[PDB]
Amino acid sequence: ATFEIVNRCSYTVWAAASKGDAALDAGGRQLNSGESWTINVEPGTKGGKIWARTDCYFDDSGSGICKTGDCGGLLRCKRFGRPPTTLAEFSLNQYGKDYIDISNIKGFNVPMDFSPTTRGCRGVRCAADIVGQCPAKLKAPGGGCNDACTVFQTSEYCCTTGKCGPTEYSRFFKRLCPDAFSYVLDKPTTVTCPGSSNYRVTFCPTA
Repeated sequence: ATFEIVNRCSYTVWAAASKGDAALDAGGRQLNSGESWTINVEPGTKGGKIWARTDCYFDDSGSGICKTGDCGGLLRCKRFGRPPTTLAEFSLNQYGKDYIDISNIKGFNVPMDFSPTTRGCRGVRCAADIVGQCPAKLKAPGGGCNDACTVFQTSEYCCTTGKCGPTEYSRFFKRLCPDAFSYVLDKPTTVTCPGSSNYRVTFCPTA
């Protein structure tokens, strides 16, 4: 399946794509403002994610650091990135269908639209100014808006027992972006697409 990843932000981002234990495609690449990078993701990929990383420095071997979404200091991501990261999440060819969503469970760094480029389903979007409006206690000094689990490490925010409810913090992400997951047990905003759909992930889709 093809994912065209487009940076419409006015700043550079380093896109990242992983399924947690392996890179998807090359795993990461710089995208200056306006650039598009098309990756191929294997059919059957389960629990894949794409995100943006901000304010990165890499040396000539592809090692260094990002202020948000850093994946073990690598340009080419093999593992998930460090919060806060707005996440495009997808599982492809799961009994005939693809499933997509955007999640703020790991916080928010860059606004995102995640849409099919092929027929048969709708896109999802979390493009509100969550960083500018972020509650004081969730602000990441490194840049971005952390989720409450990352900041406070409780069973309630991390949904460790499987029994959590919404919280004042989750309701903040959910108010700004109703169409993304705000906590682990949020009412699902997952979209069912035809198996083998193709997609586009657009950073800063409205600015």
